[PDB]
Amino acid sequence: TALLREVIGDVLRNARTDQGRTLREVSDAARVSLGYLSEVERGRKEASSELLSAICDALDVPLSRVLTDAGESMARREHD
Amino acid sequence: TALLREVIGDVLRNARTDQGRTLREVSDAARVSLGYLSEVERGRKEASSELLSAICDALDVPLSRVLTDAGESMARREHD
Repeated sequence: TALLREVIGDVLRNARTDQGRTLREVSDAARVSLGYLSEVERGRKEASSELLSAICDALDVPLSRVLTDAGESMARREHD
Repeated sequence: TALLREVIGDVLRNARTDQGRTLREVSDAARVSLGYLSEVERGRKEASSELLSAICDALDVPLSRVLTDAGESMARREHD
């Protein structure tokens, strides 16, 4: 039901707000438009692997942890 | 270093060959070209969330397990 990009987006949004960073700051660092980042966080735009890595780098979060956290969230959704 | 789509692709390829299925059988079930599926498995094409879900369904593998396994693999790559 829930799509990869929605569960990934929530993980990315939580990683950003857990450092009090704005869409502007992360999008500047990742070299993407603010509106594109917002839509990725809301699960309405697919982020390329290259952009995902750029966002993880801007947030100092390992992509491994993004994937594991997304999998745990997706397992919760499947279980509900 | 390693891109999300390369680690995801290996997980998808392993899920397919662990059931002895061909690219043709999974691509027919997922309604994508054989060449597109092959390139997704090799990590050279990004799979949309919709196509990823269609591949997981064709393989009876939960997307949660694909994400967790990809995260464990990516953690190995980061650790090396």
